[PDB]
Amino acid sequence: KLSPGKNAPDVVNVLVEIPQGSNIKYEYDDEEGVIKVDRVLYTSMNYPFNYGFIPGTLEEDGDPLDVLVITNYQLYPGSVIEVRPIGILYMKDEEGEDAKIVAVPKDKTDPSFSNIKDINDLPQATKNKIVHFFEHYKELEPGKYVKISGWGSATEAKNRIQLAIKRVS
Amino acid sequence: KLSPGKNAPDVVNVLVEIPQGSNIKYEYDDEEGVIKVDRVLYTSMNYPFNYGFIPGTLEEDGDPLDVLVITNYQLYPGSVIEVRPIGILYMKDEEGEDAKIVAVPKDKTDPSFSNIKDINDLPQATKNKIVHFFEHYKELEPGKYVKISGWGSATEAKNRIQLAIKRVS
Amino acid sequence: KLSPGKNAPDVVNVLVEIPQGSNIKYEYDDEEGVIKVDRVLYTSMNYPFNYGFIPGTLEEDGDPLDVLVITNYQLYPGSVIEVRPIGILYMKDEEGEDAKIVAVPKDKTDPSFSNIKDINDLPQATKNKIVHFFEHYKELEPGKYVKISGWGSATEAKNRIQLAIKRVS
Amino acid sequence: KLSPGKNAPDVVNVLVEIPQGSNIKYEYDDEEGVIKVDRVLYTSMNYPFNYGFIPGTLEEDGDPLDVLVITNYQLYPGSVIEVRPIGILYMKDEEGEDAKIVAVPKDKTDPSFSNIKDINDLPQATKNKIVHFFEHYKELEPGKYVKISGWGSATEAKNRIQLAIKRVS
Amino acid sequence: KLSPGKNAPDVVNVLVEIPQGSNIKYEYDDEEGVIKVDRVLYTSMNYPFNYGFIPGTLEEDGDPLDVLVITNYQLYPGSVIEVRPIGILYMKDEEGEDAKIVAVPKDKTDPSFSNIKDINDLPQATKNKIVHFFEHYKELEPGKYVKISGWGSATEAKNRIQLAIKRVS
Amino acid sequence: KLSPGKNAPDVVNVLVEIPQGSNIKYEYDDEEGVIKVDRVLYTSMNYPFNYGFIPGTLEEDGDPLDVLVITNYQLYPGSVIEVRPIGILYMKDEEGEDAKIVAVPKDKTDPSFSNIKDINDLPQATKNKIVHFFEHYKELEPGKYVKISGWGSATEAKNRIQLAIKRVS
Ligand SMILES: [Mg+2]
Ligand SMILES: [Mg+2]
Ligand SMILES: [Mg+2]
Ligand SMILES: [Mg+2]
Ligand SMILES: [Mg+2]
Ligand SMILES: [Mg+2]
Repeated sequence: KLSPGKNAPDVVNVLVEIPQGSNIKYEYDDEEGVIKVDRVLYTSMNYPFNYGFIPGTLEEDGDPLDVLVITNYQLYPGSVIEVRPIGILYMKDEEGEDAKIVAVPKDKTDPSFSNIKDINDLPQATKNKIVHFFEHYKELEPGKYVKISGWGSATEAKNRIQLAIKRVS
Repeated sequence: KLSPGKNAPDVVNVLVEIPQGSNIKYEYDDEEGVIKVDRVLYTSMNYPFNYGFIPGTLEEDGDPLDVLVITNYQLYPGSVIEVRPIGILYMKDEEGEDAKIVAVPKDKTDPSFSNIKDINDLPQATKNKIVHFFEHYKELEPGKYVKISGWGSATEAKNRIQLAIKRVS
Repeated sequence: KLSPGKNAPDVVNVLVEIPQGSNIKYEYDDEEGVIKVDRVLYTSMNYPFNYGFIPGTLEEDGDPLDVLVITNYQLYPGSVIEVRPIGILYMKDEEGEDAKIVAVPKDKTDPSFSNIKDINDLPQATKNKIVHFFEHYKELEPGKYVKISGWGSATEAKNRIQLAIKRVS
Repeated sequence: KLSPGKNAPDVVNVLVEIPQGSNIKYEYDDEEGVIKVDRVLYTSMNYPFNYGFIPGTLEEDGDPLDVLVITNYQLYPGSVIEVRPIGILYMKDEEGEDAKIVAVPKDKTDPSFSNIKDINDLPQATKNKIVHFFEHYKELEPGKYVKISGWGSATEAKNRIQLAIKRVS
Repeated sequence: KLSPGKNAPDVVNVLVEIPQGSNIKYEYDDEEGVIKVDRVLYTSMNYPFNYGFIPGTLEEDGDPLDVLVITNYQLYPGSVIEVRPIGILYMKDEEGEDAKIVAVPKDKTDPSFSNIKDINDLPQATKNKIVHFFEHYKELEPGKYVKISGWGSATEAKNRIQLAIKRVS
Repeated sequence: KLSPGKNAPDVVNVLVEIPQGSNIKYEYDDEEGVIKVDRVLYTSMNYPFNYGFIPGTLEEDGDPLDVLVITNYQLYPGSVIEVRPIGILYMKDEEGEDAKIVAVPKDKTDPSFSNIKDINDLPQATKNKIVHFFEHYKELEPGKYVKISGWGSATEAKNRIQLAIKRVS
C-alpha cells in the first residue's frame, strides 16, 4: 500500500520504525502489519537518528533498503516521511555485507537541512557518533558484530536506491 | 472503517493526527492508510490542541471537517476520541474559506471538561492563543496565510457537523 | 491477522494498548481496527505496567486474555511484544470474575528480566503496588469496583493461556 | 532569603518542591539548603498539582504553610512562582490536623486561570481527584493515613495565610 | 560567585534560565538567589534555544548581557555552560534598544557545533525562526513589542562582551 | 553544608549530578556552587544510572567518592538521595586507578529495591550494560579510555566509604 515515491531516487518515502533517541529496536512486520518489539538494546546506547526503510525496494539480502533519517526531533513509529538521500554507509556484520542510506528530510518538509546536500556536509563528530553506534550497540548480543567499511556520496546512494527499486519493479 | 458516531452531532468521533504540543504537522492519508509527515512547522510554535478530523464527513472544500480537541494532555496520532462540540472557528486562508470545530472530550471520557459547554466557557486567554496560533504558524511558508473571521456557538457547530455528515451520508 | 505465538504458552504475543506510566485508558477496537480512548482515569493514578491482550484467545467473559507486561520502559500503543508469563492475578469486579496474566519480556527481547521466572520473584513492594492500583483506579467511577482474590504461579498462568487459545482454536 | 510576597495574602510566593505529575516526594531542606528525596510513592499515583510551601510562614504544626499549585504544566523543583489562593483543604492524618492552601498562578503569570477565582470554580471531577489522591497515596506506608475534612473558600485561605505570616513576622 | 570566564570573550560562561523548547519564561533572581517564573508565554510558541545571561557583565540597560545558546537539547534552568559567541542580534522593544549574543557550546563541550564559527554558518531557516520568534512571542502582551534591527558577526559579539565585562570589572 | 550521613557507611547521602538516561555530563562545582555542563557525550550512549558523589568524602585521587545510584526513574541534578551501597566497581582510565560505589535507594525511600542487597543480586545483563558503558562512552574523546578491573561486594564498598570519610574527618 506504500511506494518508494514518485520522485525516487531524488526524494523517497521512509516508513519510520525506530524514533530517534530510542533504545528499543522496533521492527515493522509487513505480514502481520504491525510494529513489533524486536529487542531492547542490551547496551546503554540509543539510535542517533530515526531509523526505517524505503517501502517497495529490495536488496540482495532479501530485505528492503534501510535509511538513517537525520533530524533533531523524533517521529512516530509507523509514520512516513519524505527524505533526500545524502549518502550511504557500507558495513559488514555477522550476516555479511550491508549498506544503509543516510538522508535528511526533503526541503519543504524541513528547510533547516537544506544546506546538507551530501555526506561531507555532516560534521565529523556526527559521522563518528553514527559509526561508533553501529559498531557497539550489538556487542553484548551473543555472536553478533558490525564493522563499518566506509561512506558513499549522495550520487552513490541514489544509484543503490534505483537498483533496489528495479529489483522489485 | 470509521464513522462520525452514533450520537452525532452531540458527540462525534475524532481521529487524531497532531498531538497537542506538537510542532510537526502530521496528516492522515486515507489512501495509503498511514500517518504522513506533511511538514515541520517553519515557525517556533506548537499546536495548542490535539488536531484531527471527523471521519465520514465532507465539507464544501472537499475535505472532512476538522476538529480542535482541547485537553491538557496529548493523544497518539491515529487514535480516536469521542468529543463534544462546543463551538466553531471561522477563518480564511490562501485557499479560501474554512471552518474548524472546537471540542472537548465527552463527559464520560474526561469529566473535568464538563463545565465547558460552549465557546464562551473558554478563558479569553485561551481563545487569543488559538487565534494567534492560526494567524502566525504558516507565516514563514511562501504564499500561505490565515485570517480569523470569528467564533460560533455550540449549536452552530452541531449544524455544520450535521451538513458535513449528510453530504457524505 | 495476529496470533498468540508459535511457542504459546511459554512465550506469547501481546498487543500493547496502554503504555506504562499512562493515565489514559486506551482500548484496541478489532472491529474499526483502531486504538480508541475509552476514558481518562478519574483518579490520579497511572498504569504500573504495559497493558494489553494476547490476540487469538478467548476467556469465559467473551474477551481475549489480558496481560500485565512488566518492564521499566513504555511501549507504543498498538505494538506487539513477546512475553514470558510468570504468573496470574485473580480478581472480581462489578461484572464478575476475572484473571489477568502477569509477564515480563521474553529473554532475547530483554535479558534483564531473565532472573524473574515466577510471580514470587517480584519484590513484595511491586506486588502491593499492582494490587493497590487495581483496587483504587476505578473507585471514582460510579458503580465500578475491583477486589483482588490472589496470585497464581507461572504454571497456572500457562494453563489459562492454553485454554484461552483452545476456546478460539 | 525568601519572603511570602509584598502582596500577601492576595498573591504569595510558593517555592515548588514537587513538580506536577511526579511520583517522587521531594522535600526542601532549609538547613542544608537542598532539595532532598524523601521517598518514592509506594502507590502507583502521582501529584495532581505542583506542590510546595509559602516561605516565611509558620503553622501550629511548626511547619510552613503548604500550597497545591494548580496548572497544566510542571515547574522545576526549587523554583518560585506567584500564586493566587483560591481555597483551602482541611484534613487529618496520623500526626493530627492539617490545612493546605489551593492556588492558581497569578493572572499576569498565566491569564488562562483568571476565571478560577474560588474553590467552587474548580470542576467537581478535579476536586474528587485531589481528595482521592490525599486519601490513598500514603496507604501502603505503615501507620500513615489521611482523611479529608472539607474545603474552604478563598477568603478563608487568605486568612490562614495572614496568621501563618504573623506567627513568623 | 560566578564570573564570565577566564577565556572571555572567546569562550564565556552562560547561566541557563530558559531551557530550549520551553514556553515558560524563567528568570534568575540574583537577590533572592532563585529561578522565578516570570510568566507563561501568552502565545503558543516556545524558545528555539537555551536562554540565559553571562554572569559578571553589565549593559547600558543596567542588565547583564543575554545569550541565545543554540543546541539540539535542553539544559537545566540554573546550570552553567561554556559557549563560543558566533554572533549578535540587534533589536528594539517597548523599552528601547537591545542586543543579544548568539552562541554555540564550546568545542570540547560539544564538537558537533565546531563547523559553526559565525552567524552566517547558521541555516537561513534557523535565523528566520529566531527572528520570527522574538517578533511574535510577546504580541499578546499589552503594550509590549519587539522589532529586529539586524545581525552582527562573531567579532562584533566578542567586542560587546568585552565592554559588558569592563563596565563591571 | 552537606555530610555523608549519620548512618554512613550503611546508608549515605548522594548528591545527584547526572540524571539517569541523560547523555549530558553535568558536574557539580563546589566552588561556584553550581551544576556545570562539562560536555555532551560524543557517543550515542546515556547514563544507565543516576550519577553523583558522596559529599564529605575524599579519595586518593583528590576527589570525593562517586556513586552509581540504580533506580528505574531519574532524579533532578543537584538533589540529594539516601542510598544503600551494594557494591563497588574497580577501573582504570587515562588518569590511573579509580573506584565507584554502586548503590540502590535506601529501603524507606524505595522498598522495591529491598531484595537487592549485594552486587550479585543484580542481573548479569545489567552488570554487562554498566561495564560496557564505562568502556565505550569516552572512546571518541581524544586520549581518554577506561578499562574495568572488576567488582567488589557490599562489605568492600562500605569500607571504601569509611576510609573516604576518615580522610576528610
Ligand atoms: Mg541490509
Ligand atoms: Mg476546511
Ligand atoms: Mg477477563
Ligand atoms: Mg501543615
Ligand atoms: Mg540588553
Ligand atoms: Mg575517583
